[PDB]
Amino acid sequence: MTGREILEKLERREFTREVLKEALSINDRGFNEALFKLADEIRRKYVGDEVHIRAIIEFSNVCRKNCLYCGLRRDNKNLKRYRMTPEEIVERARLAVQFGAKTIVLQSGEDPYYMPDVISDIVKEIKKMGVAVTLSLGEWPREYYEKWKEAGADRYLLRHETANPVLHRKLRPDTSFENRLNCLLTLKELGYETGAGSMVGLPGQTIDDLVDDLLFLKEHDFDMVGIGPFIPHPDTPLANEKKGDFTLTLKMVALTRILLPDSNIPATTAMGTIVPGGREITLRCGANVIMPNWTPSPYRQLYQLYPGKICVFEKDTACIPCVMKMIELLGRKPGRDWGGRKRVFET
Ligand SMILES: C[C@H](CCC(=O)NCCC[N+](C)(C)CCCS(=O)(=O)[O-])[C@H]1CC[C@H]2[C@@H]3[C@H](O)C[C@@H]4C[C@H](O)CC[C@]4(C)[C@H]3C[C@H](O)[C@]12C
Ligand SMILES: C[C@H](CCC(=O)NCCC[N+](C)(C)CCCS(=O)(=O)[O-])[C@H]1CC[C@H]2[C@@H]3[C@H](O)C[C@@H]4C[C@H](O)CC[C@]4(C)[C@H]3C[C@H](O)[C@]12C
Ligand SMILES: Nc1ncnc2c1ncn2[C@@H]1O[C@H](CSCC[C@H](N)C(=O)O)[C@@H](O)[C@H]1O
Ligand code: SF4
Ligand code: FES
Ligand SMILES: [C-]#N
Ligand SMILES: [Fe+2]
Ligand SMILES: [S]
Ligand SMILES: [S]
Repeated sequence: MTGREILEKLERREFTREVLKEALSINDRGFNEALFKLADEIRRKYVGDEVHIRAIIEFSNVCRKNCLYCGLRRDNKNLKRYRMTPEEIVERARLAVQFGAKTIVLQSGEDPYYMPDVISDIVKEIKKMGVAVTLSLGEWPREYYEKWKEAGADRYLLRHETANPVLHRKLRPDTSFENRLNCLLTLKELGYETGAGSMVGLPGQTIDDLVDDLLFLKEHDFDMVGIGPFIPHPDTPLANEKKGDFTLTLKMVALTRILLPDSNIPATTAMGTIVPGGREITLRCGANVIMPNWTPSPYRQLYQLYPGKICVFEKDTACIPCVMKMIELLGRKPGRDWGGRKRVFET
């Protein structure tokens, strides 16, 4: 179809596989800009001008899994491993709340040391501060997810990475897409606000795979969707592969907003790493959430999912003020509440 015809169908919410594939296959600048403008408008209409700040504390880089893309994979001996103590984590979260953070995100490698009871105790302490808590700890038994929900966790970010089961198993040899999806369904059933999302430009991933990622996100109606480019890490088996394309990833963000108009969608760290100013662009093409790095030195530099990760060289209180300045210069507004999903029921 022509680009104009594709945009017309997107505006009429006729989200067929062919429409999504054509949107991802057209590279015309005029089409792309019109797609970004549509997503920006849908974002404004459904979720408004507030940009929600989620302060991330990457509290351990120990991991039991061996994902082929990830710098924290267990086979990487070229990385100093660290673990923050529970007291350090709680006090670091307290500092973020003192700086105005309304959500605390705890993210780590799949580090067994904390699971499940240390996490539960940390969550209970942070919840006393009157903020939302999001966990991003990987794949664990239902019993652990249950304990963390009873302890007060509000949300769970478990990006699905890729909806292609063959590619998923090759890149994540300890597990499977089937288990990842089961974890996501369990999280939803337990009442978490649940986040999924994929990487764009993985080795062997096709445009059809990206369409499947979009249809997967639409099918399950996730509360949050985290999308970013694949960034090769020199100490992994994918060191020599090509990085994901920023524009194609941006189109995935924009189409996700169009498909899931009331969802929460971050402008990911990876988007800011791949292109200078990438997060600001993404906030203008469908995203409405930003997640400043709140990991303290000397650990911030060691959470090396991929190289070149932004904000490693800044003072460790720098990122919350920085994103507040970013939101203001974008003409946007601070989030006033926890920024939970506000469902607009449609037809
Ligand atoms: C800032 C630059 C180009 C600068 C420019 O060229 N214009 C700025 C003011 C100049 N004026 C036209 C007002 C004066 C003309 C008189 S003059 O004689 O000086 O030319 C423009 C050109 C293309 C624009 C992006 C695309 O749309 C896609 C997307 C749409 C979303 O919704 C918002 C985000 C995003 C990324 C846009 C952001 C921004 O907006 C861009 C980069
Ligand atoms: C942590 C220390 C010491 C005092 C303290 O421990 N303060 C707790 C505040 C708790 N809250 C944020 C929930 C209050 C919000 C009240 S508010 O009126 O904003 O709704 C206080 C003293 C001055 C405060 C900064 C400045 O102000 C400027 C700026 C305002 C933004 O906005 C938030 C970010 C920033 C950088 C502030 C961060 C932080 O806060 C500072 C460093
Ligand atoms: N090389 C790379 N490039 C871009 N993103 C990467 C990456 N390696 C890992 N990531 C992203 O980092 C995210 C958090 S990894 C930490 C949380 C948890 N261990 C988990 O796997 O869910 C992953 O979901 C993945 O999408
Ligand atoms: S993506 Fe998550 S589970 Fe996989 S190696 Fe990295 S930290 Fe471990
Ligand atoms: S958000 Fe980290 S220094 Fe700007
Ligand atoms: C992630 N931001
Ligand atoms: Fe993230
Ligand atoms: S930062
Ligand atoms: S920033």
